[PDB]
Amino acid sequence: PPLLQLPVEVKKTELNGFWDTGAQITCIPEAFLKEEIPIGEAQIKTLHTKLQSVYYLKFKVLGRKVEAEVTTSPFDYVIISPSDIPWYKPQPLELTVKLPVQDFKKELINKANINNEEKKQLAKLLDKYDVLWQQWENQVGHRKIPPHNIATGTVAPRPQRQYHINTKAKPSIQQVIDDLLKQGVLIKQTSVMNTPIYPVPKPDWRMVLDYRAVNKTVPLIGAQNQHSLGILTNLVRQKYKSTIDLSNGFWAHPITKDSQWITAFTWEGKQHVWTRLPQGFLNSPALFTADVVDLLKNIPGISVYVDDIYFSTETVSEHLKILEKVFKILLEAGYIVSLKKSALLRYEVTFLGFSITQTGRGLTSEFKDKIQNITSPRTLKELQSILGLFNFARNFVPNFSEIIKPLYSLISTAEGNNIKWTSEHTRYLEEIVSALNHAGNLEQRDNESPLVVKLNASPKTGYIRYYNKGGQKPIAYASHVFTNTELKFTPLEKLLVTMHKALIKAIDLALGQPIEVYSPIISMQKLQKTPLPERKALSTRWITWLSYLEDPRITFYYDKTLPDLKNVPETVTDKKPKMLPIIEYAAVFYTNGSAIRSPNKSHSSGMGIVHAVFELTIEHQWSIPLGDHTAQYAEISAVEFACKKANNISGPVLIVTNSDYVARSVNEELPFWRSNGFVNNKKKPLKHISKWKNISDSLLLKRDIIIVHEPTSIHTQGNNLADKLATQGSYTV
RNA sequence: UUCUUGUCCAGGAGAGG
DNA sequence: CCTCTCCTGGACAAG
Repeated sequence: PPLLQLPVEVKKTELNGFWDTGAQITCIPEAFLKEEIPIGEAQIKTLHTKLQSVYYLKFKVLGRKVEAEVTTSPFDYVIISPSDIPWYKPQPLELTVKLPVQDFKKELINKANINNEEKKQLAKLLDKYDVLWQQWENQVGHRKIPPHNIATGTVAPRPQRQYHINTKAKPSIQQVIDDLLKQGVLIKQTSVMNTPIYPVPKPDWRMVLDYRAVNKTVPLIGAQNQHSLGILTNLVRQKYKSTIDLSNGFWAHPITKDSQWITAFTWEGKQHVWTRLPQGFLNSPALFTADVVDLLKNIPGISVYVDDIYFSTETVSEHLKILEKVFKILLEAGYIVSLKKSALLRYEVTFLGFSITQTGRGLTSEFKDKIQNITSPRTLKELQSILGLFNFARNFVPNFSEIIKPLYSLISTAEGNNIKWTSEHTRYLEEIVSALNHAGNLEQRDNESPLVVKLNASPKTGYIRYYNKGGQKPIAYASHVFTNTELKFTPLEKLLVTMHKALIKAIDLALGQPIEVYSPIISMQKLQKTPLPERKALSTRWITWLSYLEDPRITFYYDKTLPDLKNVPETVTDKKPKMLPIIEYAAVFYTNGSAIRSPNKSHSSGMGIVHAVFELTIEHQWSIPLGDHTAQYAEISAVEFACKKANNISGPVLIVTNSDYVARSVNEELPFWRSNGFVNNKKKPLKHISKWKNISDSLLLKRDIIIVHEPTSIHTQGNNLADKLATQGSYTV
């Protein structure tokens, strides 16, 4: 049914003709009828339908003489009406492997979310446009446009040598190469330029065209390319929605004969060039996208990314009429639709890697399933893949840059191909995964309301929120942690750094609407002449913010409702520090004490600490008197002594007492004691407060110190040793 | 980095306090 | 010992 392309010769020149069932009269390029007398003028139905001069011409079609009425055309190919050659019978195209298009049709009607009476109407619609759907693997369409001149550079790239590639990919690529040859997309032709080719393994391979040398010479097309975050916010969220997929839209757009030389590549000795734009060329995405947005530009409320088309309506009848209208445009143009990659009439549909629901835009269930079954990384490539996968939800949850900063910092400390992974990093990953599992759907931007941003900043991170004026649910989130440069900023300066990032994404989300900024800033006019001593940044950062005030469309306010995060300190950590194996600690400290009754005196106490590095080795040992002091005082001074010695050694260190009280109190209350001025439950000064202060500050200077006490074990041997030393100290008095 | 969108890395070259 | 600028060469995700 998708017919075939047949050759045609006009004025003793070979050309390519397409048998068009919809064309009433045949058309020929303009450069061929310039020296001929027109019969007259007739209305010709195009997509732009103004009359052109009609002619009468004779030419050879497949070696057969024909005579017919013709009109001018800007194309480089010939269009042939079926009426003019009634002798010709259409021959269906033959490729390598056929698609279960009938099965694709049934999958789309079954997973369609309508009543049975509406399914019958849509089923007849799908059967009617059977020519539109891709019925063969690697099938390509024929877009009715003037070919693209892509060799628009003023200099040529150097030919590139081609290396050998894997043998198993070679026959998998040969199946698609032959398919593109039989459709006329690839022709075996030599050229001055040649580009390398390498294969990427498919999950079942694939072919990539390294076009770096070519792209370094071709200028950017004037058509800008859409941003994924912008089209997802600016789309309409109706109940009945559908997404259509154009299969190989790149290979449906022809290119001019004078530009095909640049698309050459050597495969198995022979050299091939492209009749249509290839994937990997610089401007090929922009021309495809710009073309498809132009056809459905008249159709309202419809987003479109590369090879996917999305729209939505509230009436199922309205949705059915749009599909017919869209299918007509795609068939008249020359595109083909992949049914296995498209979804129609679904309350919930996955568009651009995200699920569009009634509730709002949301993550894919398959994406959430992929998150949970993620192992801990082992190499740099593994970690990079994990980070890139996780990034999809940066706009979905605030504090994303906060919670992911350590992993991004771990990639910088990583050398070679191995990254230093710890048991604290895996707990971070499970926390990341759980936070992503507890995600929430966002709202969609509307063109009527002016965009409003709400931003607030802690001394460590700035937080951004995107809403609509009077809206409840936010459109997106944004977070940015301050760098080492930005952390030394004044809090006023940190708020402006946060506003900077908010305004770039706001411009992408503005949609030609005024922007309102809610922030803890009290005024902006006074910020223009801020005195220099209050500035901790340089002139450059201050100039960009001053430049933002000159924009009248945006306006700023002071939202006192915002939480005060500028002066709040970090809360007490409740996570228990995981312990490394005893061979991984730089040194291990065992501390002990003693109390002995003494002759009008209470005690004769002593201290006992040992320096041990790991087998186990006694590096240093200490035994000293303390005099008239309680047993608990000797223990606290013992673990204090080890904290100072631990401060001297680099790397994680482990300290153990034989007193559960000191170890338990240190882990459970030393942070609270640090803040409340070292007072007890009765709001009274602790005993040994000066000793607690020294332990406190030694714990802050070296935060990888782990205090714990467990006391027959491995630590029992040295606990007994340190206990022996405490007695000897006590006696020397 | 085939290319698009997005988040990052490194190298080099310099200039400023 | 910082900070900022602009050029080049790269990494990952899924389209």
